[PDB]
Amino acid sequence: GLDFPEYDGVDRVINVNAKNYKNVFKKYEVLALLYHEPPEDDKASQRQFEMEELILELAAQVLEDKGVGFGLVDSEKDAAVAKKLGLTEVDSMYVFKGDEVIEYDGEFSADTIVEFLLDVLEDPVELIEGERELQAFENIEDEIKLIGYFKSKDSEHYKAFEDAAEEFHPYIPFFATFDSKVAKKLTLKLNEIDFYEAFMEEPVTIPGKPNSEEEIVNFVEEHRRSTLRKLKPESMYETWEDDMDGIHIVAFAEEADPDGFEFLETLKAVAQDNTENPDLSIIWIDPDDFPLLVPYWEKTFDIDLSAPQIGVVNVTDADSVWMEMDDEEDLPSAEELEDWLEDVLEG
Amino acid sequence: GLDFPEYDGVDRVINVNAKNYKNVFKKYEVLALLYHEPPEDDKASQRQFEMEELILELAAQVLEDKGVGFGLVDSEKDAAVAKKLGLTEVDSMYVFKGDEVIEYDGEFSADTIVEFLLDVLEDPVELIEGERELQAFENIEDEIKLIGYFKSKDSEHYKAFEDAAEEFHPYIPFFATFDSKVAKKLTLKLNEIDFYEAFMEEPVTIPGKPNSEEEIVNFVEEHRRSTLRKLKPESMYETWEDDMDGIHIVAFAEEADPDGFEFLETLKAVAQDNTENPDLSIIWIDPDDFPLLVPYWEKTFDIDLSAPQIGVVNVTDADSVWMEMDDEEDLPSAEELEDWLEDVLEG
Ligand SMILES: [Ca+2]
Ligand SMILES: [Ca+2]
Ligand SMILES: [Ca+2]
Ligand SMILES: [Ca+2]
Repeated sequence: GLDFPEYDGVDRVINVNAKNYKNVFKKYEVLALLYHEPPEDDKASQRQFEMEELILELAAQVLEDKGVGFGLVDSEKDAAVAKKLGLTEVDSMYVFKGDEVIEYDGEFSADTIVEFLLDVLEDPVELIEGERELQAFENIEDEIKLIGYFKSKDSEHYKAFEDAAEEFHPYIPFFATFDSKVAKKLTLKLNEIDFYEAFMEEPVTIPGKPNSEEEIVNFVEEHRRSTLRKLKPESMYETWEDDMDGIHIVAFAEEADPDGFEFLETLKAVAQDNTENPDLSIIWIDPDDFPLLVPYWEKTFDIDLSAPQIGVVNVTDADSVWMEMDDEEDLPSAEELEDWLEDVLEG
Repeated sequence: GLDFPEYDGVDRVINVNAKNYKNVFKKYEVLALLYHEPPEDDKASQRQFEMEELILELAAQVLEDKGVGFGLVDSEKDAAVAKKLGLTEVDSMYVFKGDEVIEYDGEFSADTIVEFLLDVLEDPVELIEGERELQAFENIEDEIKLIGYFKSKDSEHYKAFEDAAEEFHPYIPFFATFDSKVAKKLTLKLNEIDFYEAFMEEPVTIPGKPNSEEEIVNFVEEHRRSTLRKLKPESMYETWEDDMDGIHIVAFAEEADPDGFEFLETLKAVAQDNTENPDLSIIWIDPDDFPLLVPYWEKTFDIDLSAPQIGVVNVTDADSVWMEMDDEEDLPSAEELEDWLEDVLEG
């Protein structure tokens, strides 16, 4: 209360080993384990890990009362514990809530770790009982949204829905309603599951009742990638891996600046036209959400980010081309984007 | 380019002393100096500073090509250099661009340090030559905006305006136009300076030409505090110090959630009514902008932050009272806020 919140220097991150990993597991609600190889002998690698340890130490302090634990499993000194716990990807964070395990693959900053783990602490299903709560659903525009209308929470169909909610927690939100009155506002019947793709006004309905736990999974697996995706720090690396033939379409637009405000809606219209093109993965990167990568992007691509930008980035060749633009000239329309997209299939 | 941006472990922060501080100064465009007392003998204080050093080390890596340097002046081993450089506030960061010196007093995270220093690297005066650029000015709603219409940049009146711009760089933005056509869109004559208070639609004009360098300062000094202020990480501590008789009015509203979207406009109307009340400092805190302080606020005040909240916080007594609210019930209007403000002057 009165104590101002600062990093107190108290070590909290647990050196997991074969003796305590059980006690540690049965101790915290959610346990975050960083599976790391031993840092090299040199002073620089020691400092890279020195920061990783601290970034976790700051998160361990923030989520102490919230029942979130942090541990470091050494790929060699704790090789046994990692084998049993199913720890494969070295230099990566695994998150354990109940039985489902999460291979965290976002940015490793104390900000993003905590927000992600806070979103892990809540329930997978987020119920709606009011219009003020139903208005929030209608505002979701930046990621994959899912809605399921059930008669009751105790019903068996909704019991397989929460089980199908844990497999994607918390990267894509799963909502559920038990009101028939809102079921008509969403064109959703009883046990009818609607699917909202990211940045898509008109949704896509899923097969009628019944829907098994295995059923709900396989549809998202086919539609996890939206035509347009916002780059989020909690998953910026899994998103960047998911490209089309080593080719990403990337849009630099600040959601706040008016130049970018129309640039996002000009962009979202392009994906509305070519959503029948599964080979089209375009990624919107809010520069206000990645302030540490701004000077590196401006230098790698020779651009100014104060002005919105768009181009094609080759992941395989590590090459990029960027639409030259004039700030005084009018912001190019969606026709000028696909006309410039004609120079994408030329090579 | 191809190298993925990670903290490389290379130490960059300079141990400033009496031998190199001149060479260091004449080396970087902007030099950030952390004036710190020597950490205590114990292992916890050593780790608190261990993180402070790293948070700077990450910023030194990001702004290396951008000509930004970082240094640690020890209040005892570099006591001479601190005396000459005018370093008074211990455990605080000083920023040196040219001759004006900045006592940085925001949050000490690598995110905020870099954005602040990037805003330091640009010019104090941000010129407008287009409508796309003039539309950005009209979108500024969260802080103090200033506009000055001059005939030419080479003019003497605009030369004292850039000199009056450095004294407030970069906490409040100073714009300047040389177009007479936009001067009519802002009700601003030749050498007429208009002042936009934060969250205030109708601005307030400043005395006509001439305006000295000393003149521009003293008006902002009287009007630096807006009736309503957004809590920004780059200055969250200077803002929290600036209270009214140990009393802050604080609003917890997420700018994205629809519940908070109307809660901010309900709030901004209240300040529009009582802007003639200089004793009224209310602070809006975007919970999406301070993710590390969320579990501490929810515990200190016994609230849920998913729902917007407002109350009165006593800085002197370290006490607070919060408007009890129902999520199903309608979001209280601006009349219910001042009616609940009646219970502020009762004690
Ligand atoms: Ca171990
Ligand atoms: Ca699609
Ligand atoms: Ca020294
Ligand atoms: Ca005022």
